Amino acid sequence: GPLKPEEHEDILNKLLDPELAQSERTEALQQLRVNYGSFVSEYNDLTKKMDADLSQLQTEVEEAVQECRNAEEKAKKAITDAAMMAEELKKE
Amino acid sequence: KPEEHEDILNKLLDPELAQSERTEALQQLRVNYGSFVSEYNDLTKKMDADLSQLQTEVEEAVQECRNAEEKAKKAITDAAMMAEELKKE
Amino acid sequence: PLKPEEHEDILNKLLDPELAQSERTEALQQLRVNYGSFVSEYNDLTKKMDADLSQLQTEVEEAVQECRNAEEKAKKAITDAAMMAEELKKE
Amino acid sequence: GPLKPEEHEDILNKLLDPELAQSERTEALQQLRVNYGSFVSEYNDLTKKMDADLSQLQTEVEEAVQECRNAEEKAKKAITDAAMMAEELKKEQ
Repeated sequence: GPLKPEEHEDILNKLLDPELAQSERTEALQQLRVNYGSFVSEYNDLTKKMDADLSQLQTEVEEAVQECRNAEEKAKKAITDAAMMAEELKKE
Repeated sequence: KPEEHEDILNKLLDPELAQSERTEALQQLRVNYGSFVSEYNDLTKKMDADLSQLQTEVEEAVQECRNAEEKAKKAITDAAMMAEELKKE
Repeated sequence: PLKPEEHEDILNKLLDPELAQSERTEALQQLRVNYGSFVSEYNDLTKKMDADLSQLQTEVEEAVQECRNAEEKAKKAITDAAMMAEELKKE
Repeated sequence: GPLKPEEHEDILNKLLDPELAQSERTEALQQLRVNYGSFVSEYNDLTKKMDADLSQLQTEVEEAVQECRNAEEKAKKAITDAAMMAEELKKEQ
């Protein structure tokens, strides 16, 4: 997978030799180009996935929030009906 | 009747009381008592039904709190699920 | 409390003009005790129910407040999740 | 690692030169060495913040769960109180 630090350092070390064969130089540069493009791509795939994850969590917690509003509304109806029952008994 | 009920009982104490005036006094206690027992039974029936309805309506709010728990627990499990999903890659 | 049929027997007993004064006074005292106690039971029943309805309102209002506190904690997680997305945009 | 893929490509194209002076070849590889170490640390901190964010959100939502259970039990006791009131009204009869 992605080049580890020590494995990445070995490539940079052999690229330091000016008399390195061109076939080996292009091969090492290709490894850096493929590894850097794959690592950048993986970084953007996690940034996008986390942003969508945080957005999905906000929508799911909001449905629990709205359910708390239903609890307050129904409980307040029992309060209103209890006061209505009190006024109803004093009318008679 | 509040105070006139004692006036009717005081008038019926007279053994001289005319039978027409005695029957009218006893019938006044007859209609008033039947009206009072009905209002009492209507009261004990109304408050028993009122408290039963309040239990049902407050229970509706209890269930909404349960639904809120279930929605929020789903967000907790989903958040934990998208945590192990990030470590898989 | 005196039942409607049992109350009718006392009224029919008082209808008798030949009834002795000892039983007539005792039958009227039977109606005076029954009525004053019946009115007292009715008023005390109304007073107790009004205190019950007022107490239930207070107890449910406190349950509403806990629902509000639960709502504000859940909304805080939404607000914190939103700033977590903005703080990951520090690129 | 703020090096965009086009900036990284120019360094690779520079290292392709066989006649490249040793000082320029050493400097170019030093840029990649520092940039790669800064990009791995940024990747590790990202995976660290993502796990800590999802853990803190679970904790805050669980705090909201415990209060919903508390509000549930408060209202359930009001139901029992309402039932105990109806039982006490019937006892006095």
